[PDB]
Amino acid sequence: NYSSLNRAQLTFEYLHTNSTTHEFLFGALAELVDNARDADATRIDIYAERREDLRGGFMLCFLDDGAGMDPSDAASVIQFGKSAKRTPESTQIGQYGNGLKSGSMRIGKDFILFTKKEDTMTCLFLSRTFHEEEGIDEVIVPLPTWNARTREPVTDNVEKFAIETELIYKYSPFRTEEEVMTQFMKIPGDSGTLVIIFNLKLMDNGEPELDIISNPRDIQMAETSPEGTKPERRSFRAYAAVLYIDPRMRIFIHGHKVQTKRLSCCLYKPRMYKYTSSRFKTRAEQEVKKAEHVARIAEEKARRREADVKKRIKEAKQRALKEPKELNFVFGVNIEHRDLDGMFIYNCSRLIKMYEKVGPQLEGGMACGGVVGVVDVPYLVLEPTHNKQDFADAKEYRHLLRAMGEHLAQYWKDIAIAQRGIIKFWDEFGYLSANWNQPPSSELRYKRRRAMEIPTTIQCDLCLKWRTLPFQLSSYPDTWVCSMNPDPEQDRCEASEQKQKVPLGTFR
Amino acid sequence: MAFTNYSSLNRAQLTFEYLHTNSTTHEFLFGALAELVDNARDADATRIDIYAERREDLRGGFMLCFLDDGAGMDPSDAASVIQFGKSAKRTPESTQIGQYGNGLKSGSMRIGKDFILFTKKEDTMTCLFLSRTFHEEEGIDEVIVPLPTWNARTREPVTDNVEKFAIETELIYKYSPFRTEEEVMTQFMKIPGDSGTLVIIFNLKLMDNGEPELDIISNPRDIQMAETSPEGTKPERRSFRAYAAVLYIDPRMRIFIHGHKVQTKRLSCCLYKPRMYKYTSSRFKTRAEQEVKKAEHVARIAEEKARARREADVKKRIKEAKQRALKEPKELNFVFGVNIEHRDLDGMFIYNCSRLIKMYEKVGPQLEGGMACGGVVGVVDVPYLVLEPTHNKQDFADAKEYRHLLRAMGEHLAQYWKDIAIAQRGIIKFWDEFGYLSANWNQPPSSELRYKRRRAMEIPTTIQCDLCLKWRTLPFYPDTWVCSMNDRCEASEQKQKVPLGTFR
Ligand SMILES: Nc1ncnc2c1ncn2[C@@H]1O[C@H](COP(=O)(O)OP(=O)(O)NP(=O)(O)O)[C@@H](O)[C@H]1O
Ligand SMILES: Nc1ncnc2c1ncn2[C@@H]1O[C@H](COP(=O)(O)OP(=O)(O)NP(=O)(O)O)[C@@H](O)[C@H]1O
Ligand SMILES: [Mg+2]
Ligand SMILES: [Mg+2]
Ligand SMILES: [Zn+2]
Ligand SMILES: [Zn+2]
Repeated sequence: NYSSLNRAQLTFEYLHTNSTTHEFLFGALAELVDNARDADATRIDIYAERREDLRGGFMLCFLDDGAGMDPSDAASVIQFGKSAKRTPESTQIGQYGNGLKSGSMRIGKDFILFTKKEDTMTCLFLSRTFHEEEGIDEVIVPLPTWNARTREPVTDNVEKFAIETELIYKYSPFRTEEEVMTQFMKIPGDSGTLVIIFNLKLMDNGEPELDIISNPRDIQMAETSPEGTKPERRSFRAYAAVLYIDPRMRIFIHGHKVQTKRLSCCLYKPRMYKYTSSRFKTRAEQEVKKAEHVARIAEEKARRREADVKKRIKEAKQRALKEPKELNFVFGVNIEHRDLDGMFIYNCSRLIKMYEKVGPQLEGGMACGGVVGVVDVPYLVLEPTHNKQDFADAKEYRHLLRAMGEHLAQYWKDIAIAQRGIIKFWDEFGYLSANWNQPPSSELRYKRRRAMEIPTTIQCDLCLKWRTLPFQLSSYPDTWVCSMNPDPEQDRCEASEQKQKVPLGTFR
Repeated sequence: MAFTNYSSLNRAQLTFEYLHTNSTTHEFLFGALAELVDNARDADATRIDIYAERREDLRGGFMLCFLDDGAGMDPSDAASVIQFGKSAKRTPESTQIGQYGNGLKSGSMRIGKDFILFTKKEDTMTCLFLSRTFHEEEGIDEVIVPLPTWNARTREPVTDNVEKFAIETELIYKYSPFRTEEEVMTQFMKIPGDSGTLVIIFNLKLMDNGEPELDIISNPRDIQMAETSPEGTKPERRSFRAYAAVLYIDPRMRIFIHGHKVQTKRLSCCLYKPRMYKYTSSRFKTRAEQEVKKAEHVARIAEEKARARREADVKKRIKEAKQRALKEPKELNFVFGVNIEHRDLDGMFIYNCSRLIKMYEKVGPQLEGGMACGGVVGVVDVPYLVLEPTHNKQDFADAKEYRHLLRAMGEHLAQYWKDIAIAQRGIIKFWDEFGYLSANWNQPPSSELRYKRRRAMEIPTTIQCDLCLKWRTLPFYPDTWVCSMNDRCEASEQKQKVPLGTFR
């Protein structure tokens, strides 16, 4: 019985240390968005309340209507590392167990979660302010659990509950049970979570680190974005537009839906190369081996159903001797924006590396001058880093970049636009100037010419199904729905999903 | 703290799975090893031998060790090694490179599955076996860590709870690479003096094929990356020898990799005509004033609560030193100098508190395609006020001000390039006379005799001692060298005066 031996413990100072992993504040917000997606939410409203007695001047909130949490799972939010998302496929982007505790502490000094599922209402006040102003070097976290209907306390230790509520009212932005209950009433259904991040991080001058008073329908970097600055890295709107490859959720920033785009959909002539990534053909067999000797580890762990779960994964990995034997590289020229190009790397639909030049693009010149690329890497070929902006395997990451470079060269010599004349190709679609970053011309005819090539896609708002309209609106674009769809067949909401056919090219 | 008995409220806890999550921060294995090297430097050690054993029954085939003769640790301080976040290295002038409290626990788990510390200070012998293997083979989830504390003279147990001691020794003998007590004591004898650490990292990570991630059977005097040498790869990012050569800006310690001293170099002086530019970063005095506004203020906050007192006096001591930090920090020092021996190895070599954090960072005209500033190198020692390091200590966690500094360095690099007047009189002719006579910019220098001498005349040659660790400037053998070879060990320290160029 290892009951007396020393145990590794956390401390107050570790929270800032954990926060330092995020050198990209949009990256920090992406963790809280990922948690919402993993909760199966269909709305992640990011409205920013305005409380001027808190550092920064405003509060950043995060509503949702996923599954929420219950007492045990909520308590397991302060159980650093513990993540039950380790399971077959099941996108569930979180695997490590510190994305909330690393994103909420890079944004503001404190953070107060509100959640409610089934018949429970749970608050998870974690505030560094408490620790600073009362000397606690551990990480103490109140956790009251009111009941959904009667809104009466539900816990065993009444003095614990009283103390918990006392801190929650004397430190949090809300100073009484009435206000806290009002916050709970902002989750209308019987499932959701309202993560709030009060006192914020101040830039040196004094203004907050997130700007909401320049473009009110947007969250932009408080630093004056100096030229350059590929549009995702200066606006949370643009970043969240391509923060997923398979968007089945709606992101209303400041009560305004983000025009989600699926990159690969909106491109000039796409060509989907099914590379086995040669290595990954081996690490399809070693993935079969990995899932074999990790299902064997699962058998060793089980020696029940978890091994059976991983055995069917192993059989599914022996099906990945077919299915994840090849990653899918989707090359397509981007006529509307030419300099916004480079590999758009996705690990399980969680865009990790962006605008990365691989192959001839590294060498200066029009060679692959505009080609975009996308690949969805599962959680077997590569894994992410702690910040989930880099991959923690340099060798095989560079292997994939080299592979993508060769296939990008093949795509370039397949489209043959250089043979027909790269200058003519880029001139006929509008770019008629010197600088390579010069934005397009408008001149009606050119807008139309660009428009014919790219097809139109628009997500619904009752079934969250994409469609293939010849026109466009929405549902900061204006509303539209499936019933209003001008189309003979794709008219109803019960109609089957449609996917674009992807023409294919072959390597070698 | 209790006050109203905060004893029932839930507390954030760690778990077994978090160790891998923490390990993931390091995407650079040399970066992982740098944490264990930094701990030794903070311990005032004058030797950080990285000899690798040959235990072949462990995964990987060998064990990676780290001996040193710094200050070691004691029972309490060693126990505070598993107190994630706790770090008493945040002190005025901060000669310690650690502030977070996470280098060992994040580097030892990127290298190998487990890690066993041995240490001995004053009259103590403390082992800190922390092995993921134990957790895996017994289902333990909260990270349990044995910690025996033998006495360093009698070699007898010194602890209260004998059952705890027996259990601790049992796991230490049943899981660690060495069984019994005699072997453990032999490991303790490897630390000869009365201060040191012998951090050991057994079972390793096994790159996919089966060979370990670290290569030690290609160049036995080097720990190379177990992977090919692609044509474009800066030497620091392939060889720990080259990485450790320029890991510090103020090397006052000897790094014997595989029982072989690393010829430590200071990039600040091994260059063609150097120029130190005294930029105030415009911001920096404003920033420096700003933290001096805060640092003094936040010093009152900790002092105000202690004003119950050791902290308050130290915060006051910090505050006067931070009042003096209204005088000392006003200008960083940008040291530009061309690198004739290797020109493709160029770019800003950023240092934060004498640790290297960013490597070969092209800024300014170098970002523009062309020979403009084609070879110029740069260095700056950023204090712990202007910028801070990231989780992995390879990026700075302030993008706005990091890019501000890079822009500033770009302008000053342009100024230096126009000041050396090398492009003014035939940059082709400059690189011609100093050896480069081929097509590619990356093509290595000429090797004919006269050109080697020509390169040699410009750059002076420095050499560290081996008794006082005092650098010398032998005017105008290589593995062992002392002061009386030039002119003596008691002689005053010598520093190269740096020519100064002014901005604007
Ligand atoms: N909006 C939410 N709805 C439901 N459960 C949630 C929500 N946010 C967080 N959780 C739970 O809290 C846990 C902790 O979240 P987080 O700190 O993001 O770690 P993770 O998501 O488990 N893994 P990672 O994202 O890799 O750190 C999650 O795994 C969920 O179990
Ligand atoms: N070789 C050593 N000699 C003496 N003390 C050591 C040594 N290695 C580690 N320690 C102690 O263990 C603590 C934890 O080390 P580490 O996990 O590296 O965090 P840190 O060194 O405190 N700060 P950081 O360098 O930012 O990680 C140190 O701060 C020292 O107190
Ligand atoms: Mg998560
Ligand atoms: Mg450290
Ligand atoms: Zn619909
Ligand atoms: Zn000497």
